[PDB]
Amino acid sequence: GPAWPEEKNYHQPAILNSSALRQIAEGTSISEMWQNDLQPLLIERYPGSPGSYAARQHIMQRIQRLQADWVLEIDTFLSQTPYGYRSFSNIISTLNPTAKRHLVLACHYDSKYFSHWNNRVFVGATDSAVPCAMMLELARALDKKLLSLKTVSDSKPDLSLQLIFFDGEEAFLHWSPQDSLYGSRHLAAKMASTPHPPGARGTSQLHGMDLLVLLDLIGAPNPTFPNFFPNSARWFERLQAIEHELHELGLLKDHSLEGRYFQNYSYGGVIQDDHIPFLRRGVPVLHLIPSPFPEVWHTMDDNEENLDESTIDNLNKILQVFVLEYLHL
Ligand SMILES: [Zn+2]
Ligand SMILES: [Zn+2]
Ligand SMILES: [Zn+2]
Ligand SMILES: [Zn+2]
Ligand SMILES: [Zn+2]
Repeated sequence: GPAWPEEKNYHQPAILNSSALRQIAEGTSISEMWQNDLQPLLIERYPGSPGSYAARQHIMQRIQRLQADWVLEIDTFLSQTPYGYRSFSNIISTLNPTAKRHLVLACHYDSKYFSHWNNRVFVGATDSAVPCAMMLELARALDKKLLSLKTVSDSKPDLSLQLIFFDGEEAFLHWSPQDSLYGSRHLAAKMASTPHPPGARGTSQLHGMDLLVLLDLIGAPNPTFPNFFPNSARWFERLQAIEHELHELGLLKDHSLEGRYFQNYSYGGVIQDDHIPFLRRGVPVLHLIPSPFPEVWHTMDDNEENLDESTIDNLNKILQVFVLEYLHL
């Protein structure tokens, strides 16, 4: 009904039991993600570079090989930058494009532009090659479950899944209102002015975004994710509960509840990131960015060598469980 944009306010998860939690933990592979999804992305890939094209092709190819009915769209646009007009390309991967509601996971796939120093190149391992690879691994690990979302004569889902890989999150020169968030600013405005579902008189694609889960700066040891917003606080609590359950079942590695990732801790300030253009239009956001930022932030040391594989593996399991429970799969 025309209250369908309010359904997100009443939506509850379908909780997984212990057996299912073990199955999900066993179904993801950090080493396969590392070799097949993460390492091809550990390249210079600022917007418009050859590496940006190679990264986009890799992301699309890894989604395209899956059995689930992903619809891939490239959102290419022109923007002014400190280096003049440039082209950018957001990547969107949607299951059930005409379903009214989607849970949305997102990160940025560009890497910040820097000069090279003594044969060193910035590859943004935490920022955000690892979030990209986590999203690809979730699509792979959950592929057989997500296949059941596919629209047939028997069933068409109200609620499905979408992935967004933003281009141009980073400033080209100096972080500023004109030099930042190129892809997310563009895509939020575009979705805000696109009727959804097709044929709708008065609702946009933005109204169908149940929840935007934004991964950024993930892969360093001991991350702490604050609970940022009152309208996603209850979903933050579900992340806490999932971390705690997986912990008690012995399904996490190198993990203590004293140093857990999702603490009883909120953050009143603003973190400027790709969620802001969505947040400012009323989309609920779960912002999975650590506070403080990793010490390697925007340095040449944000590389593969300094990633913490167990932390990523643990967060893969938590995120996959969260997504299945949200979608009732
Ligand atoms: Zn566009
Ligand atoms: Zn370069
Ligand atoms: Zn960054
Ligand atoms: Zn306990
Ligand atoms: Zn261990």
